[PDB]
Amino acid sequence: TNGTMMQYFEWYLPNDGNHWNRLNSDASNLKSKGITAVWIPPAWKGASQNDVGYGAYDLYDLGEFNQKGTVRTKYGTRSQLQAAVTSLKNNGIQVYGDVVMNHKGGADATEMVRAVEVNPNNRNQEVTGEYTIEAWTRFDFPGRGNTHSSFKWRWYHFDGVDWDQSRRLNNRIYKFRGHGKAWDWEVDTENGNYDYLMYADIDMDHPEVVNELRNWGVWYTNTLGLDGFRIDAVKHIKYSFTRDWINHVRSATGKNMFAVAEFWKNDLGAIENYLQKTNWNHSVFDVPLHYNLYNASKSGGNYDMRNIFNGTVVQRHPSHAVTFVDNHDSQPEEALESFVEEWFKPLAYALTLTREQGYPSVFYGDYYGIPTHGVPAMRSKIDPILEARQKYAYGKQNDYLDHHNIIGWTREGNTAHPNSGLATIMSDGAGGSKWMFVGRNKAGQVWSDITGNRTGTVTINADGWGNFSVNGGSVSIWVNK
Ligand SMILES: [Ca+2]
Ligand SMILES: [Ca+2]
Ligand SMILES: [Ca+2]
Ligand code: NA
Repeated sequence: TNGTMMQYFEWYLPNDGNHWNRLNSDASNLKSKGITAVWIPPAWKGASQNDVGYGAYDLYDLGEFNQKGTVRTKYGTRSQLQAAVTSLKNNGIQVYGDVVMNHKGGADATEMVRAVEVNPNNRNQEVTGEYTIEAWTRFDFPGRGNTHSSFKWRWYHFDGVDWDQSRRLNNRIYKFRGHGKAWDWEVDTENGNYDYLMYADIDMDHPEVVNELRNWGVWYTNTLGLDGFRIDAVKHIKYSFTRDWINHVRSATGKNMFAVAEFWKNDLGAIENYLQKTNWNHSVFDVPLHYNLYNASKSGGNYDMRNIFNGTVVQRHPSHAVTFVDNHDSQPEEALESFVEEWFKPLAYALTLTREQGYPSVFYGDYYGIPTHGVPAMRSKIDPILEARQKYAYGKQNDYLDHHNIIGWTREGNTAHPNSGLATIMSDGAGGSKWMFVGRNKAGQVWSDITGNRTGTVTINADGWGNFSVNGGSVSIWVNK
């Protein structure tokens, strides 16, 4: 109950190889602040040392082998990583490892492959005849050899690429020809078929590939003692593959591994379809909510706060929603930039952390800041909200999303959690107040604002109602502290 996840990384982190050590030493602090699970960045070797990890080169090289001109990953060595995981385990924190199975970048060499070009806006349409290209599809892992795995990758393990080394044409997507070669299905349908994204696209129609990824999933889980996964680019991955990959790993390890997938599309309909096709066996990030939060912080007070949860995953399917404010996709200077403004960020974290539905995530970028882009650390403003969730956000929830600026909700608390109960009130515009029911058993209690934004107190009347206040463009969370 009331667990809280933290994405322990941001895109522009320094390439000093000291991140695992940072996580190691931060473990006890994170636990005290209310963090119960840590999602670590890609732990394997990327196309280069400074690769964030999504340009996944070798999933079996966790900063252990000399490959790509380096032994360590951007974050550190395998031993530093494992020492970090131990520190988290010792402090009772669950560990979720990132998972990148849609593609492989940084191939060791090229191969001559027969293929056709397809329409980038409709991959279902071939725009050229057949011809030979030079594709980066060969992986031999020279620095690792067969350690951990003898599986080698070749062009037939992929469906296509976006670069012909012999001609170097731009804005092209190549679909390989051959027995049983075709874009996978089912996948998101934007662009006709969104199977292809970047680098060499892994062919989930190939049995050797499916067998290899499942085996790696188990090895990965057992090697690091992972408790769950954060799955990358699932809208570009054959839906049934992801569903069954998760099932396989859970069954092979005997661990009911938690899993949250990133289906990045601001479309509830698309996300709900993904959930049905994967048989609801895992969660997804609430991307629609992220956009609602983002758009609200950009509307200068004119966003209708009554609709903040409209069209979101947490509203329609609370048990399968992982709620976040921002991540590495939406942070400054990214293709999908849509960063929730600072003034609104605290309201956003209050909206995800103090409500009873959804599994909230704290973004390292918001918590410790993003110095390369002028984003200050907001942990001083997040910690209070985290304490509210940890100690007060329990019991029955009463909603008051009844005003275009001032909205709020209360938690009545439960005996399982001593003194629990709260009244969150916020305004994306002018400040004000709102009467809310917190429970008749709270009659006479003198509540105060855990965020400290409001300095007075609010006494619950005989009938369990308190007249709570909030300042403009702010959030207050009253508790009986
Ligand atoms: Ca295929
Ligand atoms: Ca794909
Ligand atoms: Ca408003
Ligand atoms: Na594919």
